[PDB]
Amino acid sequence: QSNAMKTVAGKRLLYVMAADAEYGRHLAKLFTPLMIGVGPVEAAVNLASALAHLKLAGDMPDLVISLGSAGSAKLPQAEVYQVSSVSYRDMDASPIGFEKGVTPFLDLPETVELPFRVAGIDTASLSTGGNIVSGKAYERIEADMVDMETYACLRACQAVGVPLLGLRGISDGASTQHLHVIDEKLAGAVARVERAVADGLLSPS
Amino acid sequence: NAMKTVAGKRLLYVMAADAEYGRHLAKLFTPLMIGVGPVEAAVNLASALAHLKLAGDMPDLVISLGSAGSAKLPQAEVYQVSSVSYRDMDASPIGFEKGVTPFLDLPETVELPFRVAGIDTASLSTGGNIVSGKAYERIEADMVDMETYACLRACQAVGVPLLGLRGISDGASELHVIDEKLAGAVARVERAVADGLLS
Ligand SMILES: Nc1ncnc2[nH]cnc12
Ligand SMILES: Nc1ncnc2[nH]cnc12
Repeated sequence: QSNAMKTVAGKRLLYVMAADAEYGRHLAKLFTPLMIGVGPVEAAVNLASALAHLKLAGDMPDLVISLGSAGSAKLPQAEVYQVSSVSYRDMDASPIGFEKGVTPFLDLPETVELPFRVAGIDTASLSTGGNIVSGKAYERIEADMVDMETYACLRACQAVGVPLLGLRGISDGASTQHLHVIDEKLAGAVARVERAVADGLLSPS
Repeated sequence: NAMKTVAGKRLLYVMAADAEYGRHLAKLFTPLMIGVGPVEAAVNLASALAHLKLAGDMPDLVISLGSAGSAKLPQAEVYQVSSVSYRDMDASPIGFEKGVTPFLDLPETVELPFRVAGIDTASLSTGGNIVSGKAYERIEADMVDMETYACLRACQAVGVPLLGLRGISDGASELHVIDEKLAGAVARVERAVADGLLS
């Protein structure tokens, strides 16, 4: 698309979202998201294509932000969290001798740390899978919260060398349309991230 | 590069790891290494296809081959893929049919375009997990792999047809011979292409 890119303090940011349901009025003020589709395969295919188009066009983003909703039985409902680490729960190679969650012939740990921490936002570990998690298990999930996209976004970003930052509001898992609150709290978090970008969020030392 | 030309039609062979690729296959083609699992496959193939599209070029067919598990079909035999489903997809709690991706218009089971004479056919299920023992019971497809559905969506995104091929490694009530049988299947497929299968 390339018209969906937002420039903040000389840096180019790309926001990606799964479905239009999560995209509300408050977020609409901040940016225009690339619609990434639903699930790990849709997310991986769509984002890898977009990033490949942008790279060969020299149009590459400095930061990709994956944001949307998530479920949790652990975390307070209707609160926004930044993703500290992500894992892929659909991946089990254990019958052949691999630790659960680890992908063969790929040097990555089972839990992949995301590079960034923005002040003023809670952190949470995330699990990505093609299933919507409900009721029990849950207790089969080690991560704090669950989504269908982020890990697929990560592998796409790592493939082209762009860093990734996640943001997730909790829409369910205590037992929906609460997205109105999710959209407002997510916009508040986005404001803090863009400020952090201006403050040098992308930089070593 | 890794693409093979047959009768003026361009074929791209993709596999997960070294694995199922032996001497008999080596003589026929040099496969793209697509990685293991639906996420690795989708990212790597979408990237490769995007590089090939803007440089197009582009393939007229993508051949996804490698091993598969089955609790149903005989071991050490090769099957072309009649259809493919994504077993990790469950949207049912919010009302979608189990195995169906929201906002995509596709059935839970997606038929593949081509059938080649002289080769057994089977349905395929893909997911990030290795299916073993008791886990086979809830799987409706004849056999299971970790890649092909990801390949399918990657191919569909750029508008290229896909052909699956699978040897049975495990489950399989009663990797050496599989390499020989996949090679025999590939040969029949290439001949099939020379006969106008890609019309
Ligand atoms: N329960 C859930 N499981 C997976 N992804 C989700 N996104 C929002 N709620 C979810
Ligand atoms: N048993 C198995 N389960 C899943 N994918 C496979 N690919 C080959 N064998 C497999």
